[PDB]
Amino acid sequence: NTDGLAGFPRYKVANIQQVQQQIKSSGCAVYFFAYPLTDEPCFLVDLQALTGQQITEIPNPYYGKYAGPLGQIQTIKGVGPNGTIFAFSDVCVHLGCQLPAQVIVSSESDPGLYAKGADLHCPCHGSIYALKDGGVVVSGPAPRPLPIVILDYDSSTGDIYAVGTNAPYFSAGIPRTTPQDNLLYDPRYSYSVPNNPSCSNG
Ligand code: FES
Ligand SMILES: [Mg+2]
Repeated sequence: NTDGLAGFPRYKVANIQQVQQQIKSSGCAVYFFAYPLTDEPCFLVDLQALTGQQITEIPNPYYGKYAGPLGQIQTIKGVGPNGTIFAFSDVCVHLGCQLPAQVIVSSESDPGLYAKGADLHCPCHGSIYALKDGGVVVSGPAPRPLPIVILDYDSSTGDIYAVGTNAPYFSAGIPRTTPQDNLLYDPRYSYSVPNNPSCSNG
């Protein structure tokens, strides 16, 4: 379908109660999915469950870098009844390693997701993405922010939908130069999607 934003599909990720039940039962604030294509891993994250902070809006660092309307988004609002659910690509934009967002860590210098800071550290070359600052790079070699998956919460049903991205994912074999290039099939994208709940302490 093209019922998402600017030519993207509208894809149901999960119901809010699936996310909340997982957080209550396991403590795991990360929820993996694939979008817009089956081989493109992403994750939802409840930034308040993760950090203890009421994070309800983060910047779009790619404003004006791509055509509108996706390029015209200034900020990304958190979704659901608490306003705190966001989503990102799970593919590092340095060299395409899959990011271990499920490995919850207590130091900034450990690969994984540093919960207190909402910082996602790639094991391959040490890129660190500041999720609560819109995925911007705060350390390491990644040349641009981690792409955000734009979400829409259906208040009638509780369902959380993925509806676009603010940027192209990592370019592996096929160049991706616009968000909508995420709709291109690249056989080099062979990444799996972790089972939920996936979190571990690392
Ligand atoms: S592939 Fe992630 S830091 Fe290089
Ligand atoms: Mg930090």
